[PDB]
Amino acid sequence: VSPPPPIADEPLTVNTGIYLIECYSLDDKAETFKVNAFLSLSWKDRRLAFDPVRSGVRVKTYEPEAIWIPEIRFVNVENARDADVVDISVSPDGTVQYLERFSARVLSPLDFRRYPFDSQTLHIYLIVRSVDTRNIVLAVDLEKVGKNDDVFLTGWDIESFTAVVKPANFALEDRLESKLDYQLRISRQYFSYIPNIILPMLFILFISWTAFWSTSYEANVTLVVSTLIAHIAFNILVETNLPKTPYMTYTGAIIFMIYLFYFVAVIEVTVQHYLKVESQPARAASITRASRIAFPVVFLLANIILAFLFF
Amino acid sequence: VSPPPPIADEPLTVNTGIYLIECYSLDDKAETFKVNAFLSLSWKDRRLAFDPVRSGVRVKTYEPEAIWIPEIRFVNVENARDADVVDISVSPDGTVQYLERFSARVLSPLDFRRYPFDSQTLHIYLIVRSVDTRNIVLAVDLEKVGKNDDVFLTGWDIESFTAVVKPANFALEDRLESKLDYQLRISRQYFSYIPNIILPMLFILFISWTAFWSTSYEANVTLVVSTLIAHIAFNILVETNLPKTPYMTYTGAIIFMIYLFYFVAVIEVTVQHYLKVESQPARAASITRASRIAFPVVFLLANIILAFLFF
Amino acid sequence: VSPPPPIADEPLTVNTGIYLIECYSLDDKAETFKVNAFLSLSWKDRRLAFDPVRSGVRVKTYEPEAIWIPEIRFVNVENARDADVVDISVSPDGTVQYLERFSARVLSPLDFRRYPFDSQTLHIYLIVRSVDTRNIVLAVDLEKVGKNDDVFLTGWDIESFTAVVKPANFALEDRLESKLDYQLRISRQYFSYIPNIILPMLFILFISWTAFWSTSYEANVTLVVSTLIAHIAFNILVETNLPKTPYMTYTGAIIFMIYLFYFVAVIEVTVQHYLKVESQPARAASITRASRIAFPVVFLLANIILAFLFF
Amino acid sequence: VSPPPPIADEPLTVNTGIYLIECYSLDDKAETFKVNAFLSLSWKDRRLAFDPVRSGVRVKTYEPEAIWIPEIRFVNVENARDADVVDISVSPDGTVQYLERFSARVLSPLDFRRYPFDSQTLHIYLIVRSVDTRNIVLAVDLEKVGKNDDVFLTGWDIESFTAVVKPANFALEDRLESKLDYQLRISRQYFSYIPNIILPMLFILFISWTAFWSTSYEANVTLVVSTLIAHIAFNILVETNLPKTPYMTYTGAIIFMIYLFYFVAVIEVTVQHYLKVESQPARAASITRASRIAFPVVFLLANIILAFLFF
Amino acid sequence: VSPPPPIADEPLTVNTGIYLIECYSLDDKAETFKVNAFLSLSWKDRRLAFDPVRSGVRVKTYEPEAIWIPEIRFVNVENARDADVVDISVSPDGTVQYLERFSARVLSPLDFRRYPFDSQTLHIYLIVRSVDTRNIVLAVDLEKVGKNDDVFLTGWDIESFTAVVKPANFALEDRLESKLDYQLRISRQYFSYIPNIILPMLFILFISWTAFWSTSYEANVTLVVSTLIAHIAFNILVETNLPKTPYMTYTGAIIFMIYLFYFVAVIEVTVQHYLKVESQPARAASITRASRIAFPVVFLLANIILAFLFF
Ligand code: NA
Repeated sequence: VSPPPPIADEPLTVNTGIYLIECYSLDDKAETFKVNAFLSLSWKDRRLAFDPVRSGVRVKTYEPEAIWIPEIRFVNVENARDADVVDISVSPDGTVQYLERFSARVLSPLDFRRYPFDSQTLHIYLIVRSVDTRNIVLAVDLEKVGKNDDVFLTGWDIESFTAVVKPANFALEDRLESKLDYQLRISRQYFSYIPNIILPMLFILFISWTAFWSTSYEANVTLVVSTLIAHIAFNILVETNLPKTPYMTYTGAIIFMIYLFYFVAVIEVTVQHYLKVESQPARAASITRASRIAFPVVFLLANIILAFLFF
Repeated sequence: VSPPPPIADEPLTVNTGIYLIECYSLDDKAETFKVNAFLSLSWKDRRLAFDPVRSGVRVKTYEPEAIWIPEIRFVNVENARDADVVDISVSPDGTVQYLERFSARVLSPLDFRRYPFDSQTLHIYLIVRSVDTRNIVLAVDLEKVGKNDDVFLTGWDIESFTAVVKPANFALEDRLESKLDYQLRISRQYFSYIPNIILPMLFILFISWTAFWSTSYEANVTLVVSTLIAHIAFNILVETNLPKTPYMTYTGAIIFMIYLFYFVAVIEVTVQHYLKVESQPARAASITRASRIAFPVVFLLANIILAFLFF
Repeated sequence: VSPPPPIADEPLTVNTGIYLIECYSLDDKAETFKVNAFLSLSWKDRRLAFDPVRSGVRVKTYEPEAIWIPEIRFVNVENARDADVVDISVSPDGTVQYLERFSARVLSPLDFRRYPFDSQTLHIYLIVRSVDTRNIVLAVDLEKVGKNDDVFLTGWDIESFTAVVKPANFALEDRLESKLDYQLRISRQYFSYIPNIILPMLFILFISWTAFWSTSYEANVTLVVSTLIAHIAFNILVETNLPKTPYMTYTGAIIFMIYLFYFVAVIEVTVQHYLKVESQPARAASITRASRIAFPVVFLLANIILAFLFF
Repeated sequence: VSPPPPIADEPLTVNTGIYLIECYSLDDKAETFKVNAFLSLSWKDRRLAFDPVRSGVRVKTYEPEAIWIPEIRFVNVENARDADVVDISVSPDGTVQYLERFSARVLSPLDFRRYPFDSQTLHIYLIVRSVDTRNIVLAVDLEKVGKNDDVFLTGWDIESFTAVVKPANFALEDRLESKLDYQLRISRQYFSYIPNIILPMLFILFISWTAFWSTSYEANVTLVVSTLIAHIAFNILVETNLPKTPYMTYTGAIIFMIYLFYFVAVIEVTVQHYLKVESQPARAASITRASRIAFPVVFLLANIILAFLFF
Repeated sequence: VSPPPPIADEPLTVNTGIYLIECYSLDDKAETFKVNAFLSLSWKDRRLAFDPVRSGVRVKTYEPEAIWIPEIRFVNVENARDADVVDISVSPDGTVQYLERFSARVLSPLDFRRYPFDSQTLHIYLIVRSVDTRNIVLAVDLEKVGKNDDVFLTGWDIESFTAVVKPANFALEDRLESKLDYQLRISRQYFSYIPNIILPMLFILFISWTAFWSTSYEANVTLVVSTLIAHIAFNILVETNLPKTPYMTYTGAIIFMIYLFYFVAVIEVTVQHYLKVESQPARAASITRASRIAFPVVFLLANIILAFLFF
């Protein structure tokens, strides 16, 4: 088997169509997602053309090994795609209609800067290395690009599945390569984050600040320290569901900033006691009384500043 | 090999049948379950007709590669099917009796709204893409649809295994497709949740309320804060056995509501001390005396309201 | 290839031999165990018979594809058995001696009611679906059933490996099926449970009870609350090494009952302080003094009752 | 293909030799290790002999399927060997020189009695089942047995890789079997255990006892109970990196013995307070003054006794 | 198929080239990384030479099975090569241009001494075993060695991908072997370590030091102990993301040293109380006052010494 010769030198255009059957297993840490889909290919192989009058049949079916098929590969994949050829159909002019069912663990990086309120653009890259005889260019047949209505990605909202119609044609090891970009747009389902991490993390912080209505140093040490240990658990629980980013994340910023509120709360609690012992509970009172307004106002403003910077 | 030609203008009806051998590994987080089953197929291929007087035998056995077999695929599956052909048997009229033993990790979404008192409807979808020559329609032979009596799903009760007899016939990429729905109904075994999660969580919550019979602010802070940190452990332990749902769950609601009871108890405990110090233990007494009745009554009513809304 | 025709009506008896080479990876949560073993099969195929004086050789070797071999399958297996044919040997009368080396992750349910002092009966089920021409019945050749002396199952004691000699012959999808039961009896190695989970758990309970010799409410709260949280931590460590059973387990019973001892301890500790504050330390004294004897006696009796009910 | 006939009765001697390329993934819990190695085999097949004069070539290369190769299998392996034939070379007299590159997850039990100061002897067992025509005996060609200098096992020191030259010849299912033993000796790298588990543990114990110089009952509690819990988190961390042994381990012994020091230190702390309250701080003083010498002397002696018994 | 005969004595030079497509999954514990790449090979097989005048074509394409291909293998790999031949192209003089697309989990050891500020040199070793007829030597064609611009390794910075051009030629089991070294240089992205582990760990240590401004032994025990438990949680969280090194790491050093600061702070806190009780709060004051300056100065100096020794 050899590639179809050009009538004229014009390169072979392979019409590509992807149709997602099932979407699943999005790993934030590994920045991977698994997909179950149909891959449709179409090209002109005049060597396979036939007269529909004499041949009787208007369509001819073939086995993969029987005819020439372009080596279309996936760029960003981990597992060896579960390729199962479903159909090969030749028209009278020699237009091959290929369709295979595949599945692969795709490697698309994620941007966690606005996590868990982040949105992503997942990619599926199709590629074709041009052969010695003639060059191969990829094309998108938008008619065969889509996704099924049942398609769901657990804890995410599937917005779009589109294809960057103009392929990125480039040179590699002295040979032409045509790369295509299939983009799956998803937004995160941040609902479960609010009652499981955000609000409990806030309740522990507000419980910590009850130390500004207490004069008991012994009880204040308990109140601020306990809640701090409970904040360490929450910061750890969070960093385990995320990869080690070289940037600060929205949840990451808030969590880190809260460590400072605990640190300053411990300073206030210490000062109050030192002053009490130093027989000047008058200053101790005015510091504590200020902290009562300061801590919530600075926390409310700090969070506005963060949300402003992040969104 | 080519499909069996139609005497008439009718489509080929492929009679399906599934018989679950072993059911196992239901992953709540991934919304997957694994299954070990028999897949039985039957169609009429008149090209395979024989005379048992000449052929000698009354039934003829074949290898999968030897004869035409319809490309029946599973829609919602992760791993490639562990397909092992057990039997292919042709009758003199040309009725092929196919039977394969398979196993697959099926992707069926779960509804956790009433968890752990939830019930599910797991699905197995069979599909067949119609070929160029003639269309293919799926059918259910209820005689070969079932499950073995030993079939057990750890921590679940297997109610039914039925098949939506009318196949969903639809168009896809200019071709006819016949989809079938096999439904496995299961109810959760919530027994182990009561002494491991629910009762221990109520014990720690009731322990926290002993602070309504204590005047020791220092001991109260220990009681109310310690139990709250134990409650945080349960909230984390629970959310690890579940996926991040865009809705509130029954256990999720209760556990979140309990965070407010800890928050208000911390307020009461603070108030009591502030008033004690402010030399008015008279008001402090009446607040604590109310909180003794209030906390259990509001918790009892709140839970009735939740259970009402969820069931 | 076709099955061996019967001299008479009688079904073909296939002699089954199962022999364990290596036993490993028993998963309590998944109720699975992996096995490395030899599967020996023997049947009479008169079509393969030969004269030993004329053929010279007394025994003739064959390739699996060359001769007819009965489709013997495993019922309770997860991943397709790693079948490697070791030997096929035909005798002069036509007695085929088959031997394959396999490995599989077997699905046998476990009874955790007496955990970690439980014993199990693991099963390996062989099955054969009867063909159109003649029925197939399984048989146990006890001479080729066993296990190697090195065979060890980590954290378990291997008692027996026997076979239920009478096969369960039954109808399924209009065809005869002969099922065989290979039983591997194992008892748990509960030694490591005593100094790692049982004894540390009792020390924290007895430490909790030192509050019956303390009048310091603040120290008692710190005492009983600390140890309650350590017991929560053990209840969690235990439930992670076990599946969610719809029944109570021996360790499960004890651990749940202990929560009540902690709950009543907290009540006692509260009562003592309430009475102390109420200026009647006389009753407070008699309550703690009773609790001193009551708590250990009721715990000792309760455990006798549990052990009685469970064994 | 059939085995090489004997000139005489003599059994066929197959000369083995393993050469470890890469050693890795030693799982203590599963008692498995993975290996990447060369397997070299050599036997005399006179049917393959040739004259080096007329043939021209002094060596002839063959494909595995072309010539008879002895069924050499691994006994203690989990996943089917990644066998890749590298070379088959026949000499003029008919001496076949076989070499394959393999990789397997090997199952060799481990002895944790002296953990983490333990040493192991990992095994790789080669086996050959004798055929109907003639018996097969294994042999070690020490010239082709070894390991590469780069070979490293993470967290272990590779001492030796030797072979038990005399094969264990025995009967199994009426047939002769020749088993060979390849032994890989390794010693554990216990360095990381000292600053991460041993030393941090000794400190929470020394802190646990600063409660022998304090008369404050509350502080002692927190100080010895505190302190104690930290050692419950340390106990769980060690038992998660180890399987459930039916014997006591060195680290296991030490950790368990500390649970008694913590228990007796809580008794001492209770006694001191009871006596203080009972208005006899004179006895309370003499008990605590003794504790301060007793606890460290008994701990120092106890550890000597343990180390003596374990090494 | 047989190797290409030498014109002369000279050995066959195989020109290698690796091109990383996708780099991913770097496991610190397992010291492995996964790679998706192109492997290009080139050698002179004069048996395949042809005249470009009469043959018409410039280049001739071949199937892997049709022509002789050198057995190039990877040394340090865990996963079987996902070899997919993309192109085989013969020039008129007989220069074969081979190109395959592969993927493998590579085993390259990591040096954690400067962790998380460490840099690594990952290796990919190509090897070729010389055949009976003629020896094979590897060579680097630097033109086909590289990496794509999109290539990203999560939490790492990819510096270089170079090849040690001179192959390590050595003897093994009486045969010549040519080994090549492909080096991938990476530096760690330590950003996320600073607000998630380093800074929190320091806030808790400084919180512990507020006990040098407190006279409340009861409150001091809560402080130095609660913060010690937090420091255990951080040592645990850290040692779980790392393998058990036989050396001290930078983070490991700091963490261990901080234990001593907690231990000495507990001694100080004890001394202060003992002296207070011993009715000499004068010495207790001077110890506490020194400790105020001592602890931060000694910690600041100790860290300078560590950083000096480690970098
Ligand atoms: Na306390």
